[PDB]
Amino acid sequence: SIEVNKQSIARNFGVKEDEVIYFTAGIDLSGFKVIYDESTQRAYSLPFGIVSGTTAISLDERAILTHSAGSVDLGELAVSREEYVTLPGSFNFGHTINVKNELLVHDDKKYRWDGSLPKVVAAGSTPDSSGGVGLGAWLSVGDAALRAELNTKVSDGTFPATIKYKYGLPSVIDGAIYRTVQDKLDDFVFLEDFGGKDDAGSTDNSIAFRKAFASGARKIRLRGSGVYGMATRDIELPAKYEIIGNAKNPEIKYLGTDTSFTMFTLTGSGPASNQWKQGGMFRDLIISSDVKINWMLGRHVQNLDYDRVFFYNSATVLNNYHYVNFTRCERWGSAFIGRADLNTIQFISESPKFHLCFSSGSPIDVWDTADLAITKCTMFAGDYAVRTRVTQKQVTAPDLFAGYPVLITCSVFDAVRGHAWDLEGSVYSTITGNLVSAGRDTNSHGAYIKGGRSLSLTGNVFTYCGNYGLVLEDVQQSGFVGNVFNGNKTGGLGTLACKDLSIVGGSMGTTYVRGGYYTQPVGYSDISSNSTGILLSGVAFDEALTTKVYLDTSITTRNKVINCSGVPDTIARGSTANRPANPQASYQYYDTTLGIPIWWNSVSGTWKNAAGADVH
Amino acid sequence: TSIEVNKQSIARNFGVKEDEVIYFTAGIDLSGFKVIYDESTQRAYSLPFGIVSGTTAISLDERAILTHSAGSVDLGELAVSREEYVTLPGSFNFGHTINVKNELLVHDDKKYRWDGSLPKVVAAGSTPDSSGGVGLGAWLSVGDAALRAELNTKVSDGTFPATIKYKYGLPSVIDGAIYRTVQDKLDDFVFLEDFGGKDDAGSTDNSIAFRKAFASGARKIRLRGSGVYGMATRDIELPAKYEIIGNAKNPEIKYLGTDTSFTMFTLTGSGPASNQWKQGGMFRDLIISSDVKINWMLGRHVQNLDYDRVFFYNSATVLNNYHYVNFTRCERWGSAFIGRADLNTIQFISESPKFHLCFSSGSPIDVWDTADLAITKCTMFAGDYAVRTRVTQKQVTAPDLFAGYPVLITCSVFDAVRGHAWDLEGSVYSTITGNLVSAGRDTNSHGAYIKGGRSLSLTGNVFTYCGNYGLVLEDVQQSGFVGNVFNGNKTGGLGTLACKDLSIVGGSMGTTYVRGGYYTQPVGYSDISSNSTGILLSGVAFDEALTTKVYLDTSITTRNKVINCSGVPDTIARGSTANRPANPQASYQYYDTTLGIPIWWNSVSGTWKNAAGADVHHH
Amino acid sequence: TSIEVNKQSIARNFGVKEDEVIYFTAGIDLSGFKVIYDESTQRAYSLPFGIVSGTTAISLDERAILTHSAGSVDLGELAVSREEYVTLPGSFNFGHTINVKNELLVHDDKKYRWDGSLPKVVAAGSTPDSSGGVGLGAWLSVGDAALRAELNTKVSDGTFPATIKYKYGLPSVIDGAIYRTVQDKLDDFVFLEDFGGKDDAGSTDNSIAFRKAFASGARKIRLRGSGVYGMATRDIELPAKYEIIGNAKNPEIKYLGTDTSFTMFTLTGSGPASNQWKQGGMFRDLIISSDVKINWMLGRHVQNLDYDRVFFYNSATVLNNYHYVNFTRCERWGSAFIGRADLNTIQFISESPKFHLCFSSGSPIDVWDTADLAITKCTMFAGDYAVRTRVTQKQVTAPDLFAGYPVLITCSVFDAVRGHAWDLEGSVYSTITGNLVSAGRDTNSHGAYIKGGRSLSLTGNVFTYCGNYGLVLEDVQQSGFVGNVFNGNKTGGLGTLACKDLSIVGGSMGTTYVRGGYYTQPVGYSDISSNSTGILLSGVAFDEALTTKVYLDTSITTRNKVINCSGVPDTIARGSTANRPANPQASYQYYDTTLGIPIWWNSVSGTWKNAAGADV
Ligand SMILES: [Cl-]
Ligand SMILES: [Cl-]
Ligand SMILES: [Cl-]
Ligand SMILES: [Cl-]
Ligand SMILES: [Cl-]
Ligand SMILES: [Cl-]
Ligand SMILES: [Mg+2]
Ligand code: NA
Ligand code: NA
Ligand code: NA
Repeated sequence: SIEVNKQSIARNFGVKEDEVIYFTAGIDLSGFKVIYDESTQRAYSLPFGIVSGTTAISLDERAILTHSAGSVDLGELAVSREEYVTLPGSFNFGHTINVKNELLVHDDKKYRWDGSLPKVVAAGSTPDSSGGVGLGAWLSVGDAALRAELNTKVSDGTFPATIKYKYGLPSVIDGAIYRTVQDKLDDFVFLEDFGGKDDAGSTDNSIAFRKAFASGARKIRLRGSGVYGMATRDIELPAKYEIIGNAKNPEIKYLGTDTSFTMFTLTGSGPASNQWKQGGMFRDLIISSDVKINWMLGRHVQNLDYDRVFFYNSATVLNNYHYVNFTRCERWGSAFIGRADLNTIQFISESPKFHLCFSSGSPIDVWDTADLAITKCTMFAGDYAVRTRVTQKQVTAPDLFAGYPVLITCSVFDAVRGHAWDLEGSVYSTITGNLVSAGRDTNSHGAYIKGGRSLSLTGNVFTYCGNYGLVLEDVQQSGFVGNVFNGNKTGGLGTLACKDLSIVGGSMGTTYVRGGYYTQPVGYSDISSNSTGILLSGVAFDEALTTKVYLDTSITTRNKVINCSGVPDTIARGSTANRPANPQASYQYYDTTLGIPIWWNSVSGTWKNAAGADVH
Repeated sequence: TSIEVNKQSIARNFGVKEDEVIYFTAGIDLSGFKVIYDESTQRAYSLPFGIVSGTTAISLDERAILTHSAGSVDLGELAVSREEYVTLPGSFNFGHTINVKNELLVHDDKKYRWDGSLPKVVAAGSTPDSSGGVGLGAWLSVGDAALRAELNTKVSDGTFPATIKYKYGLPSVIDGAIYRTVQDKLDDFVFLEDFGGKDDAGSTDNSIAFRKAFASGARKIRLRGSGVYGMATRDIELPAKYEIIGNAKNPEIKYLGTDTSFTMFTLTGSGPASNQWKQGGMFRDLIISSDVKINWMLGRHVQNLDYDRVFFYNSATVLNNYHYVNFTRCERWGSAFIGRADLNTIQFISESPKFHLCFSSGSPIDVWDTADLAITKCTMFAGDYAVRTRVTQKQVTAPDLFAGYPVLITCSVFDAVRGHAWDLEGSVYSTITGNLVSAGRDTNSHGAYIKGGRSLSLTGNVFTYCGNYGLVLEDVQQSGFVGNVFNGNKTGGLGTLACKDLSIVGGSMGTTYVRGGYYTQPVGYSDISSNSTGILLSGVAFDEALTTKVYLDTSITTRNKVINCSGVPDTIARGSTANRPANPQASYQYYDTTLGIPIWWNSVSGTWKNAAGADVHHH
Repeated sequence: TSIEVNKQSIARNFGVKEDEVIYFTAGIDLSGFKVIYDESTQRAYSLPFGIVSGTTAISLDERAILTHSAGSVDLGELAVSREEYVTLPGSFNFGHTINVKNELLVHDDKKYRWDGSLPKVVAAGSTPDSSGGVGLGAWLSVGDAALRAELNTKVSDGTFPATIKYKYGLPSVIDGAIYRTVQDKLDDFVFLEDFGGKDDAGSTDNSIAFRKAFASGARKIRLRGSGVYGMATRDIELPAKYEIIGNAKNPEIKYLGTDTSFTMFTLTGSGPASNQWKQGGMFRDLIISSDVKINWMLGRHVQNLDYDRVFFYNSATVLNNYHYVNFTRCERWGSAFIGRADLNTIQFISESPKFHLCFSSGSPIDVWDTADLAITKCTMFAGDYAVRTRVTQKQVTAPDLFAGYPVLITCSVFDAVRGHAWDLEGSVYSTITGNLVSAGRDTNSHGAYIKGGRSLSLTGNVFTYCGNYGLVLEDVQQSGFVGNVFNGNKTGGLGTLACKDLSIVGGSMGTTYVRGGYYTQPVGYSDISSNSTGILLSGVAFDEALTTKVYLDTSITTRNKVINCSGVPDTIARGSTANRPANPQASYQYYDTTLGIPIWWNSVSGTWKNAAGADV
């Protein structure tokens, strides 16, 4: 019966029986709310835009209702009103869609087709394999689909890029732009983002660094407070890295037993300045190893920084390096090794600098390096503190000597087993205001300069050293003013084969201050009596010193003492044959052949005695 | 039976039994049934649970309120609770009346119900917002299309982060941790990118991004990129206490134009007094660059500025009336520091620009009217000069004799500078200690030149391979020069012009022929124009091969005197009988060139005697 | 028939054709039909697609399990997959029995289906959580109301960030990047605000926020705000290796009360030994302040503390038994540093407080029993004094003669201090180089005062316009003073009291009348009480206008001796026969005032000779 069918259709759409009609080519649609196609057995809501007299024309399988007025897609209107038919079966069985309001199930979720009809779906299809999802293709419909899509997006990583973010909302801030939460979160990189974990050896964080750097990331932070094990050697750093610890809590640590293991490399492409790789910063972290390693190897590099780094058994090795700063670092069993033989052009490295560092058992060993500078540092114990060497050495006339400057200022060197300073090839150096107490364990000088030229060593204190406080060997044309040499085992200041040095002011002796000293037996000694041009002026010697000065001050040596306490001013004296050849006017000479003083008279051009008589 | 057929199709619709559907009729017992039908309205509604036997139907209105024996029930309300709805034929656009709570009206392919009082009339061309809004007591959206559109809107319009509650550490419960929003937590940091910044090499004007970020109240601003942030709008005023942080020295803030008068940033106090100086801030870990030479920052009436790990390229820093500025771990290429004080109309002095651990190439430091410039542990290479000081007000009035200010230069290296490494005018109370200077070769200039100096100390420096003298002092007085080395300079080691009361002690002069460069220095110390007085040389170790070790007039009236300088005569007391000193110290020894003998002043006899103790003739 | 009619009604509901609906009857061929009807339960169900011809029906139970000749199918499960549901009468609160997977039961205007064993009896008064829970195998929410409510709860209850998966760089696929959660990524950083901190000027007690933040294990804590964070609970103990980071020096951590005994933070080791010292941390980029004077931090038994770009106001730092502490780029206003060591019951010493690039006004540095205080590149203005050192344990036993410690003061400026710039007691091995001092004018005090000094060097400093002497040395021995300038001081340049064996070399004294302030200095160098010995002046350039250049007893027994100081006579060896030196070097020259002649020593004969060679 048509009446009962119209009636149950009315119940479905929530309308009145009076308001339903069968499509019939020639009816006045006006007034009806729902139309029924008896051929397809589908019902459709009618557009509110229906005027009396508009009569049917043709109603097709696509539910396109052609009437007198114009035409209407009843399927499209049905989607608009969320009035759907869920087809039997599924994408897997396949089916054909003819109307915009037909749904097809895939995996317990429904889809409608937004493209051209009819749409045939072959058996074994999925929405993706049959047009994909989007405007003009498959669009998901309904509860199950929305739930799955939300669960999937939240759980698969895609959600943060779909959330728009703007700084300061809900406040409207002039100039703030829309970004995504993904973008904003990506403003920072932690090692953890690349699988890093401070789990004390379970994770190989070497690979996390490698991957992080390969992504283009440069500034990498450590979240943890524990030990990040490193197990793959020779990770190459990118130019201008910055690795940031969590407030000096976490360690980047090698936990193995291979002393050849190296954590990181930094490598330029060749020896010239345009080939040096730009370094970066390590800060606020511990670099450590249970065995001694060279933790980083830099070759052909410039502008490296380490700030607030704690190094444990981890030596830094650089070869052909240019400007490196260690600031506020703590170095335990962790040497600095600088070389330049890879610089095949000039055979030089430049400016390793240490500021506000503390070191224990951590020597600084630089060869063929210009302008090593150490300022406001404390170095404790170790075999030695500072060593310099020159491996070129062999000069060609008119050059007479090869070497480089160090600058060492207001630093403390204490309880070093050997020399605090073992400086070979020191040229134009300035060494000012330091405290040195070293060498006791090996009966070594506190400081030893072998091969020095044109340098200044000013205002330093050498105390309680294992031999001399300071020994100068093969040093020329250099100044030593205001230095104190106290309580040293064998002597204060010693020279060997030096030439043209000034030793001015300061003081030598023993002051017996609580905390350690020897009774120093010698002040200044030219130990092998073979220096010339050594000038001592104004030095305050402790009267109790057994030997204040040992120095040959005979007339041809050019060695001379003036106003040094407990030592006479050098007197020109000698035999008649050793009278000077070109004396200044009124020159006074004590003639040991005659046993009298004599004076050079420049007008007569003769030596005379005190009574005015010519001698000779 | 048509009633029965209708009852049946309704039972199918609700999933109930056929006999559980009842028509409304006044008086009928409602117990047991599940669904009631209104024959007038032609609507069905689920009945509420628990209608006990005896309850009889009384009335049912167009709003689907059912009245019965034991009370009443809003069947529209019940239907909403069970998500049992009717979608009316219209839309908000054609207009409709809403009579019951479970009727839905379509707006833009989405459904809404009315949560207000009923009936609800809706004129054509209405919307949920125009007809009472959306929320409790008004329109509430219902169903799939609505929820999908609202979620899409929410997620895409920026409001979502503020709705997500966040607490640090969850799901762990951390004592003291508070609830915030994701929005809040994300806003804890500001990147230039948040205000439109982009390192796209000139497409974006990042000057505006800085201006907008600062105006928001942001102070600490980070750069995310590794490329070039182009700057195209001049004179962006910095707030007090900014911090601009680059991405590990990778990105550049760069001027790409051709106007050499462009300036990126200004920092400007409100006047010249200390409580009016604007508090500066920090630039760190980045490159400040320009293709043409510019003054990239101009500070006027400012205090407490820091630059740390900044690489400057063609970018000069210009400050006028400034107080305490630090450059630390900077790399300065073609990038001058220019300090002035004429805007300080109170004292006309600026204070304490300080450089530490810097490397400079072609980047002079040029300060006028500035007290306590300090350079420590720095390297300066090339350039026209490295350090220049000047005093504008060379205007003193007696009893004042001189005007100037101190510099402190310590353990720094100045190398291959084309002119003077140090060009110091008006240098007073300065300390210059432990430095290396090799400068002036390209222009035949002194390594260092002090013109107008008072009461200063220059100690333990090395001047080597300089283009004229290592160091020249002109109009310097009451100053000490101890332990300095002067090696292999073109013309001489140390020179004086019109100086007074200087001590030159120790150190050494000569040439040591070290591989890397030197001249054969022909002169040690020279009083170049023979017009200085009170110049005291003591204990200086001269290379014997020096042609002229000392050039100095040591006659009695000059007060110039030499003692223990190798290869140089000591200044001896000597002269004619007429020139015997008038008030000699006790036992004074004088070589009398008239007599050709030494004589001694005896303070007891009050006479000059020879060595035999006889008085010499003396009127 | 009514069966025909019911089938038609059902067909409309499912959107199928009338002949595609079938009643379950045992034995029927099921193929071809789309919907089946159970006439007993009066429920309809979609049939699964593709039942093959000849598949005959066996049974259909109250669970809607359809058993047939080829197998069985759960039509309830299929209904769920197609979102074809029945909403039961009633609710969880009234109770019900669930028999089929596609039955829904309402609770709180939301629907649930049962995913567990059927049937499921729900007792009256139930809720989903009370009647089995929500999740797989239990209750599962269905539909619009439920989903809306669940979305609102999940965003608002704090659990959402941990549910959102995150990976760095998406949608780009970055090798090595791992999945984390948004919660994890946000938790990478800690602000004080996360623990309730607020810069609301006293309303919030931020002391407690810090306590809670550190108790969580967090170490690096950031301040978001630019205002005042009030602190109201005293003695918050810092963890080891904290880092507190201000917002670019804008915010203040401030005490707003009136109790001068209030202390913000403590850092406390477990005892005096090196393995018991607590590792400190960093404060940076912030203001520490109080309206009344307080000791804002108290450190006891501590090592490795840093303060960088901190502005201190009325806030003294007090450390007792401390080892290595750095203040860099700090501004100190009315904010003393107080260093002590009496809590070190082992050695009674503290070590290496260091100041670099600091500015201070009215903020003295007062350290007792402390080795190696170092001040470099600093400026100190005003205050009662700038730098003070003291020794508590002054008494010594033979062979010790003296107790004290080094200070290192380099290239720093001390100006307009009311009393002494430097008040140094027990100064041993100190190096004081390249400083500028102008102090004491307000109290007629010396610019610098060293009382008890040994084996130290003071080089290349300038002392100008001080309130008495530029520098006074009292009880100083075996020390060097080279290249210093003493200008324009009220009473004198350099003074000594009870000293022994000092060298004073070069530099200059006088007044240069430079605009900006000076006195007319009346005295150069003075041995003020005429009781020092072994004082050696060499090469000092004195202003000719000085009224008294040198005040010093240079008689033969005092070992005091002047050479080449302008305007001062050179010291001549002279005196009575009784005071002739015993056994001096050969040809030593002495003016014998008893005989009124010079005489020369002949070492071999052990006799004095006159200039004619005769014994005297
Ligand atoms: Cl990062
Ligand atoms: Cl690699
Ligand atoms: Cl003569
Ligand atoms: Cl602006
Ligand atoms: Cl006499
Ligand atoms: Cl606590
Ligand atoms: Mg129906
Ligand atoms: Na290796
Ligand atoms: Na307290
Ligand atoms: Na007295």
